[PDB]
Amino acid sequence: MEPHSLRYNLMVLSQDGSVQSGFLAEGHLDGQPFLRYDRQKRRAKPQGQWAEDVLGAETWDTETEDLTENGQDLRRTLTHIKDQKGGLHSLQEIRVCEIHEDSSTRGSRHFYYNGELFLSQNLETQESTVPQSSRAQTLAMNVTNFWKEDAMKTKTHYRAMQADCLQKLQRYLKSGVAIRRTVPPMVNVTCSEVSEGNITVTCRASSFYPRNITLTWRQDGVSLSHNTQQWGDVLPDGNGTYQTWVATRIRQGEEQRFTCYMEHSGNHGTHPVPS
Repeated sequence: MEPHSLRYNLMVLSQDGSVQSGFLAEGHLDGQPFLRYDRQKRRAKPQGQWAEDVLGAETWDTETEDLTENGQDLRRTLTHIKDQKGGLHSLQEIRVCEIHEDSSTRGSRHFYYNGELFLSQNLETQESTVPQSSRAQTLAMNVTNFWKEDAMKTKTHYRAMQADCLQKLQRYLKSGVAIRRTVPPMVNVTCSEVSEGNITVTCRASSFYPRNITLTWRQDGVSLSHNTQQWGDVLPDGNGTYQTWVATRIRQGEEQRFTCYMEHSGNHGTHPVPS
């Protein structure tokens, strides 16, 4: 429905015509922050005891080594992007990892210069996408030429980049840093619009995380034709969790035949119509 992802936000800058040392960086897992680089103490640190109490130094050592390498390359591309130039200059790289359900993966790398995109790389196919802008094409052409020669891009060491956060993504999911935020949905079935030989039944799942959920009514066991029911967007219900519902109209007296089948986070549950 929505896959697992590992995102990093890297940034280098220069405030007076001199690229500042180090860099800035953020790591988010499935939408949530877990890493934050300390430019001064030169360490990758957790963004909470949550990440602090689950991840060990082995992880922070690795992320610190990796990100630092990242920072050198970025600072080097920036030096090049200006020729001397002066004043403010900024270069950010958003890199993302994705694992879907079919186990197919995705991976991208986006580069912004002074607040504007100018290059995107699909790490799974290695094709790049430059915005159809003049200034953005000049940039892309320079930065890419510069990468192939005196090569701090190097081959498909990019294909390794993809396998790298992917391995980390899998590792972090395994460590559980993301599963602790799991909240099984509160189920609640309601009978409404009681009327002319009819009565509506509504299955409401609320206060649950993550967002991926499946809900459907069943007549004696079979899923109702996708139409004969009405679903609601998966709206943010409350305080970080989500909510949604499905409904369908039935004939008064045959409540026993209907059940609401739900699936959330690998957990399948069955809910009957109220008495």
